[PDB]
Amino acid sequence: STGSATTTPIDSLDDAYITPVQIGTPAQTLNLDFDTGSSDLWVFSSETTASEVDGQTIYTPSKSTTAKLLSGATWSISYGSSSSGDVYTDTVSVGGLTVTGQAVESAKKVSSSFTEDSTIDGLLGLAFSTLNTVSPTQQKTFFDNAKASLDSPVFTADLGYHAPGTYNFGFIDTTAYTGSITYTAVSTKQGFWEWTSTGYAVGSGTFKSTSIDGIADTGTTLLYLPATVVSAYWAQVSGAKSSSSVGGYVFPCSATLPSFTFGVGSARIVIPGDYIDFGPISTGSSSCFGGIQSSAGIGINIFGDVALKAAFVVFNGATTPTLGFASK
Ligand SMILES: N=C(N)c1ccc(C(F)(F)F)cc1
Repeated sequence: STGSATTTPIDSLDDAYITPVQIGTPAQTLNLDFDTGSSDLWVFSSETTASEVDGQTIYTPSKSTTAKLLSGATWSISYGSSSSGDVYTDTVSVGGLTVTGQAVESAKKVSSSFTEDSTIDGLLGLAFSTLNTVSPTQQKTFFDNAKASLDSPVFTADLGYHAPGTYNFGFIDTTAYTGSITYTAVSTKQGFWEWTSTGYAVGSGTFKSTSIDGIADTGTTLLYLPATVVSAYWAQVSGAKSSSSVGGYVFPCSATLPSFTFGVGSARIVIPGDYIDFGPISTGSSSCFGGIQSSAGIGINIFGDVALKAAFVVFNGATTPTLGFASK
């Protein structure tokens, strides 16, 4: 089997992407944030504290003939945002690919940032199932459940810049990228799609060969890299500075940003400068927020949407997982 679904930015900055997901019988379609950095499929629901729902579409398990309470199971996750609740199993379909008996984690509580974002009805985790938070019986991700049935045990992320893109399951669309896909090793020890970039360049500058361990994370907006790398980038933008009050690098909105290149083995992925602009820090400001930020304090580097959207990315879930990157 295969599936293919379009993923759409939630706003004009590409702060996140939503993908329609069919849950239950008859189908209830919710728009979920596909997150390769976590492993829970959770939804706003009829059980969510009423004051914490503001415009989201909810899953109502009592209206699904295939829903079954997973007795005794609870979940709780943090991302400063958080959510928690209980668990059903139900039929879940993404882009024509159906999994029966998928754990659908129903939110009883969500933090303010979720409530405040009307466009995201929940999360669909695509990291390794070892990170799943359901207790006392850990549950599998949608991909883990589907894998055996897929034509090939892979999914791909093809995120758009200020435009829709695609998540495919079970096949690689050879028309969706240019050149070849370069594959690179993955460590699953922390539960993430963790890999090592071979270095970087800023603008038209020379490539610096240096190992940068990090995660391929569709659920993080920005590109978080070591302070040395990030300083080298922003030093090429007149007037850019790190602002403790704002919480990262800002730059004059009048700037033209340089590109940023990262290495995948001997291959190179170029992030255009425009992708690194996250717009005014507050409405009407001439100070703009940067899309490349320091990972110092996080504990891990994060190749979030800013980086991933510049590539066609293969999440290869074969017995020894790997990641593939192509230009597009
Ligand atoms: N995409 C996510 N859900 C996510 C959240 C937190 C981290 C960490 F704290 F480890 F940095 C990494 C990834």
